[PDB]
This record gives sequence, C-alpha cells and structure tokens, in this order.
Amino acid sequence: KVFGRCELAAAMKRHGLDNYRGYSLGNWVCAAKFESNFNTQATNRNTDGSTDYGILQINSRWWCNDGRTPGSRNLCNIPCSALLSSDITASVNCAKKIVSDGNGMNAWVAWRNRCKGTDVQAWIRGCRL
Ligand SMILES: [Cl-]
Ligand SMILES: [Cl-]
Ligand SMILES: [Cl-]
Ligand SMILES: [Cl-]
Ligand SMILES: [Cl-]
Ligand SMILES: [Cl-]
Ligand SMILES: [Cl-]
Ligand SMILES: [Cl-]
Ligand code: NA
Repeated sequence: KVFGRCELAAAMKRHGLDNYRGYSLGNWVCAAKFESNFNTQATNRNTDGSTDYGILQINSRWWCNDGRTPGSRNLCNIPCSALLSSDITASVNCAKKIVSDGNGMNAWVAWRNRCKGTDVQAWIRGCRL
C-alpha cells in the first residue's frame, strides 16, 4: 500500500507514536517519507548484506528474520515479510522497541540526515488528526 501523508499520520497516531519517547508525530511521518516514500512494500539491501523492510525500513541484521542475513538477531520476533503488510501494526510495534533501545530515532539514518533539526511539524500540516 502507498499511504497518503495524512492517512499515515492518522494510522501512526492511532497506534500511539505521537510523542512516543518524546518524538512528535511529524518526526515519524518525515522518517517514513524518506525511508520508504510511504510504501509498505519498500525493500532495500544494505552494504552489509542485510535488508531493510517496509514503511520504516526495519533492518534484518537486528530486528526481523528474512532467512538470509547470517549472524542476525530477530529482536522483534517477526518474519521481515510481515513488515510489508498494508496493516502497519507490526512495523509500529517493532519501531517502538527500536526507538527505546538507547539511540532514539538516530537508529534511522534518513531521520538523522533529513529530519533531525528541521521543522518536522510541516509533515502533519493540514491533516485532521
Ligand atoms: Cl492522506
Ligand atoms: Cl508527501
Ligand atoms: Cl519532538
Ligand atoms: Cl510534529
Ligand atoms: Cl536471496
Ligand atoms: Cl537470517
Ligand atoms: Cl494500519
Ligand atoms: Cl531520545
Ligand atoms: Na535477523
């Protein structure tokens, strides 16, 4: 599924990401825009041979099992394919674990390089939330 911006904001708010560990909703929408272009089916291979999956580009080295990332953990206890669903529940629940892990949203390289220190409230402007 390719989400609309306000559609995704609403879905993420429903799931309790608004101000989760202090990150306002615009941060999450911004991250999703630059990680996946709001596309749940997005996949991208990393240099290390791991793969990033879904709307928040969650990595197979640490977080999900894709059967082909040697020496990897599966800390969200989920097949990576579950992160490509039109239902974002699995992605959001896993992201909550990641962002609680010590480095906050700095775990998302696109957030750090493209969203951090910018006016992220712009990403939810005009949305009925
Ligand atoms: Cl929308
Ligand atoms: Cl947009
Ligand atoms: Cl914030
Ligand atoms: Cl915001
Ligand atoms: Cl393969
Ligand atoms: Cl694996
Ligand atoms: Cl959803
Ligand atoms: Cl933090
Ligand atoms: Na893994």
